[PDB]
Amino acid sequence: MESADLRALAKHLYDSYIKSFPLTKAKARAILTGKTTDKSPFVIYDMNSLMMGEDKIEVAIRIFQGCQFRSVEAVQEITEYAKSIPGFVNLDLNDQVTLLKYGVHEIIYTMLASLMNKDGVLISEGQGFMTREFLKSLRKPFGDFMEPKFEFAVKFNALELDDSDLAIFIAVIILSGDRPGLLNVKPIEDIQDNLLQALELQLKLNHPESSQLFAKLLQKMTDLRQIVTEHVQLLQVIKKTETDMSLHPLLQEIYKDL
Amino acid sequence: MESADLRALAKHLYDSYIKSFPLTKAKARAILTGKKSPFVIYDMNSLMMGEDKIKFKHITSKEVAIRIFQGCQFRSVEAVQEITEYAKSIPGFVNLDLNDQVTLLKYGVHEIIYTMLASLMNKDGVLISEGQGFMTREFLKSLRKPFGDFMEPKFEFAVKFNALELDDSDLAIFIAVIILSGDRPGLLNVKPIEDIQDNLLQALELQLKLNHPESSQLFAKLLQKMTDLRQIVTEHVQLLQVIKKTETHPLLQEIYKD
Ligand SMILES: CNC(=O)c1cccc(COc2cc(C(=O)O)ccc2-c2nn(C(=O)c3c(Cl)cccc3C(F)(F)F)c3ccc(Cl)cc23)c1
Ligand SMILES: CNC(=O)c1cccc(COc2cc(C(=O)O)ccc2-c2nn(C(=O)c3c(Cl)cccc3C(F)(F)F)c3ccc(Cl)cc23)c1
Repeated sequence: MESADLRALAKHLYDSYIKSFPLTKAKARAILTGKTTDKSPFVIYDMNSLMMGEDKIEVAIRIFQGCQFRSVEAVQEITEYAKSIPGFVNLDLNDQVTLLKYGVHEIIYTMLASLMNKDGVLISEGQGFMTREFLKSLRKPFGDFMEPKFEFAVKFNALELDDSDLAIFIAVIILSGDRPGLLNVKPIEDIQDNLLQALELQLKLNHPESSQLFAKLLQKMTDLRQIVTEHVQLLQVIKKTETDMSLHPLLQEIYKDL
Repeated sequence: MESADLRALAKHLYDSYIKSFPLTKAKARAILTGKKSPFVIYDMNSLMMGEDKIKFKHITSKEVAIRIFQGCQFRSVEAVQEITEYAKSIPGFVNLDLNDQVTLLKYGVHEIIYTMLASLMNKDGVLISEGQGFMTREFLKSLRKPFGDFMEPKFEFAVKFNALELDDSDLAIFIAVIILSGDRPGLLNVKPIEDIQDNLLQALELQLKLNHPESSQLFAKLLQKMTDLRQIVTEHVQLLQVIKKTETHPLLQEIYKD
């Protein structure tokens, strides 16, 4: 509630976020813009360059399986970040699981934007860069499955948030009291109110020329709710066709109840 | 510096909101709570008496559930016109590209109807006919085949939304923010719609602080409710689709086309 206490919370969440996530937005921006000789990624834009890149760093399943592996690693990183949110580990254990169950996808998408520009996405911890054209041009259902992630990222990235903002935003998402099945909504909201207070002040101080960025950033939490919906309705269709494909037990369990 | 300008905008939207809308939330609350007693519809027989007393302009299907459905349609058509006239009083709206005016209303009316319908609802039923009637939630929820499940989500939303305890002066600004959404599909000139929405957001923010000083982060919680609004309108149109395909004058068809 007091200003020094809110800045204190912001520093705690940023320092923790740096510790939980291996590749920040600031390092990703440095790789994506370039002018550097040491951080230059190998670019995959077609089938042949994908074969060479595996020596350096079916095709559509192999790329899909690559996304699965990272999303599982991301859920692990998000779970570790979540534990550091003051108050989270003190909630009813069922609500802990329930907040994570519905929060990871909205967060995975948000942080996936940090790795993208309009032309592609960083992979292999930034050693690689796979183009948007190549992904969107994958066959049958997989092409249309990759592109909405880019469509979201382009719009989210125009807000020009940095990592210090995202650490607080990611926390507000996790601590949503409107998830289905929560047992005690009140203590989750009390945490979110503080986190929101912390976000508002962080955004006011860090982005003082950006009018009403707080309101605009909460409205992006709208776009995320719908985009996760589309994602799970498209993934369900894809498993019905690709009898081979299987999902990591961690992702499996999140999607069992959607 | 701009604070008085924002209170002026809040008063401008409040005075207009009273003129545009037949039954305010403050008048509806007095009816539902007790402080001219309305006619109560709880079942089939009392519905026939209510239409035989109150002149339901919409009655020419002999079935009960279709006749209630058709009553909601007729009132929604009136609300679209009420919202359309209120929109003209939002500073800057009439100066927009006529196509953008049409587009903002086309995509906004549903979220607004849902929002203001909450003003007429409590956990036990809904006001109709300018407050002269009161139709119970049990009766509506228990209508047959798809009609029961179509009525109830509106109550489930209203109960949660009304927990914020907004009054008409708050709602006048909130409604305006919705209309002026710069992300509607097909807008030709987004900038001045966002420029107006930024003003409206500032005015809502200060209004909510002055009017609700004990309610922490109510501004945030109110924006988070526009999440609930996009999703429930999505389900709503997918439910109308099932009702048009399973159930059923071309002129009447044409009036209700949207
Ligand atoms: C051989 N190819 C690769 O190694 C590779 C190719 C392209 C992209 C990537 C990185 O992909 C992500 C990274 C991160 C991260 O580094 O934090 C986070 C997310 C993705 C990513 N999830 N996702 C999904 O579909 C997905 C999502 Cl959103 C959420 C939950 C579950 C899944 C999935 F299980 F079903 F995959 C993507 C779709 C398209 C794109 Cl472009 C990226 C992703 C590696
Ligand atoms: C003779 N009157 C009746 O028979 C009757 C029976 C029950 C309720 C009502 C009032 O109904 C509304 C009033 C107002 C208002 O006074 O401001 C505003 C909205 C409704 C109302 N729209 N809606 C819809 O379905 C709907 C919605 Cl949400 C949005 C857009 C379009 C539609 C529709 F076009 F498709 F109808 C309802 C569903 C359930 C309930 Cl309980 C109320 C409503 C009158």
